[PDB]
Amino acid sequence: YTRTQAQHLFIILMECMKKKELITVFRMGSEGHQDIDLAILTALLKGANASAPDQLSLALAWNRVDIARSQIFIYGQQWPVGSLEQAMLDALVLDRVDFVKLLIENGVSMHRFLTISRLEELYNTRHGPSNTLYHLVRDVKKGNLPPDYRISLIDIGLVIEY
Amino acid sequence: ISKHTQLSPTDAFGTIEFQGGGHSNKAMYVRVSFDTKPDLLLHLMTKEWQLELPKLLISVHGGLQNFELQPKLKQVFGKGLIKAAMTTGAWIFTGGVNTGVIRHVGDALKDHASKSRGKICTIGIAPWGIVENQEDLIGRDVVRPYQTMSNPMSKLTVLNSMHSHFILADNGTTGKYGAEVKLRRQLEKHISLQKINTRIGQGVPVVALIVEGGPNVISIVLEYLRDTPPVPVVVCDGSGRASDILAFGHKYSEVTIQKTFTYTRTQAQHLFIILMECMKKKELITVFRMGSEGHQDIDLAILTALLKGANASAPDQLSLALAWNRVDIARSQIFIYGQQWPV
Repeated sequence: YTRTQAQHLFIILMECMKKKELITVFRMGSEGHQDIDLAILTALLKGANASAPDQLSLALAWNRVDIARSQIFIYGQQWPVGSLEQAMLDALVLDRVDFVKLLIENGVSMHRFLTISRLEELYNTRHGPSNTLYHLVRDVKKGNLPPDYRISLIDIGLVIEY
Repeated sequence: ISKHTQLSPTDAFGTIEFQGGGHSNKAMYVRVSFDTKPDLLLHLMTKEWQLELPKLLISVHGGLQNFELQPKLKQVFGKGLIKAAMTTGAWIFTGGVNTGVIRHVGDALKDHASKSRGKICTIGIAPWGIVENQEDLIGRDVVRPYQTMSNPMSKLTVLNSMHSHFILADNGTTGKYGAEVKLRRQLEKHISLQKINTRIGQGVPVVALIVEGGPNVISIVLEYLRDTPPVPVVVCDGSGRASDILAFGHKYSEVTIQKTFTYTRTQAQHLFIILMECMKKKELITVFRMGSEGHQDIDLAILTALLKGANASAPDQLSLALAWNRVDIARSQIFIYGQQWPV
């Protein structure tokens, strides 16, 4: 395939094979991960060599649930304190039902997670489908609403009462 | 020290509720000393918890290290155990703390409650000194929330959910096991002497299920096999532990140097004498292999162990199968070629 045995790329091939920690080969049915999409996605997780919160946030952004269920949530991942709460909040604002369900099933308690401040910030999020809350909160409070107004829980209570 | 502790009255019982688990489940609990008389505990379970006497007392033993079964094997084991404990009124004794085989039976319970009705009286006997939250359980006769999340560096363990009862045994220590083995064995001995509703004269049968195991598990198996009423023991081949050693020794029973796997104190220390004694009394041990032999179903394997292991007459087996409300067991195992039914 090259200029006889005189010319060879075997040394550089052995260097690449020395760096084989990141290469993820694929064989049709002879090994595990028979699916290309699983093979490509799992390469970015183990190849990142990052902490568990990074992998969870990435899988949350991709809107893939089975990837986080299978690769991330495994035996003794040693989740840092406060990471699961932030993951719950991020999955909550982005309208990811599967991730909320998975986090509830894996140790996160809704009674402890929810608080006044977190709900208050949850009511002013933007990373979701278009909603009709702002028109109601501008029609209930006064005739006019100043721009860039944080919707306090009293305003939402008045909206509910209306 | 030399067990110099205050024999104070109990101050922590009531009801717990697991928050953050897969499902919202409650479980009554009460902490008791290791020297509690088993009759009092049976009375507590009967009149103070509204539970009738069981028709089956499946006990589970295993190693305390959080091993992992190979896939497509824990599924059939869990389904068989669930079927055997659901179709017949059964009590499943277990360690209770979320470690080892207890985690697997908890997963098996969780993988049935989402598909079937009913309840399983999975009484758990766990040492009080190993619970990760020894506090937050002191409110007597009150509902106390409990968080199922645990940290690997906590040096303790969290009580497993889906265990819809609890019994806590304490001997003053903290962070050590071994304070409930005597309590569990005494409770099983007292239960097996109770009288079931049948008037022929048989007591509640007991069957010990062995998964994984350990060096002490061989000793407790020998203890089970040497009781005046012998207790049939069911093991599994696919565990890679003392149960796997028992399965390996089941073939070629009644080759010694093959026993060295660095699992004990070299070749200097060996439990081969005890293992060979247990293999000598292999009439009651009923091993299980996935598809390699007959009785591929765990529920069939457990139920058939109590029939042949009883060594009782045909009327006893028929009455037992009648009490369990299992028909195929009587059809296949009892009504067989020339049973010689008495007049």
